[PDB]
Amino acid sequence: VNSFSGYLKLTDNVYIKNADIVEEAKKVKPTVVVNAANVYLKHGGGVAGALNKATNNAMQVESDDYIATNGPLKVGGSCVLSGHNLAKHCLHVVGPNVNKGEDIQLLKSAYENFNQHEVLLAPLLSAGIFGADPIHSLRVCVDTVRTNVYLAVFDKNLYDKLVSSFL
Ligand SMILES: O=C(NCc1c(C(=O)O)[nH]c2ccccc12)c1ccc2[nH]c(O)nc2c1
Repeated sequence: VNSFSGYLKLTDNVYIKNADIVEEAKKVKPTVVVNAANVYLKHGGGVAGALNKATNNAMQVESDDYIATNGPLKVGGSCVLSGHNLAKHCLHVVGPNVNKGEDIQLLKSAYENFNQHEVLLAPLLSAGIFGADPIHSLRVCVDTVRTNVYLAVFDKNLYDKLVSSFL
């Protein structure tokens, strides 16, 4: 038993809700919140900009030190950093950005990072300003992640479409 509430169950291990991931994280304080990161951990917009803003820019400060030490992530890769006031940990995961021409097949590799964590609160990778089809992202999620994932979908219209079209 965990503290996630109001989720619709899609499969044995995948759950979904129309919610702002920032507010969901603030209330649940999950062990892991996933950020929709880029390889530079520059948290300007989308989910990343919103999560970072909620940490009063502490996420960005920590991220800049990480990059200065380690260099950029790989597309499809991840790193574990602090969750600040939102979670114990933040798993920064880089899905391919279609608006940069990155290979969509890397979306499966991105979701594989979730399997290193028993339970996660996460957005749909490569959705929103990353330009991929969210219906496809949900399918890859369900077919790749084996650990327990609670997906927060900000837009109510998209949430309804994702549920109604789910196979
Ligand atoms: O951009 C937001 N969601 C779109 C999105 C999702 C998703 O929703 O599944 N996944 C992504 C991955 C990369 C880029 C964008 C997205 C968002 C989230 C919380 C907010 N809170 C607030 O005040 N504004 C917000 C905007």
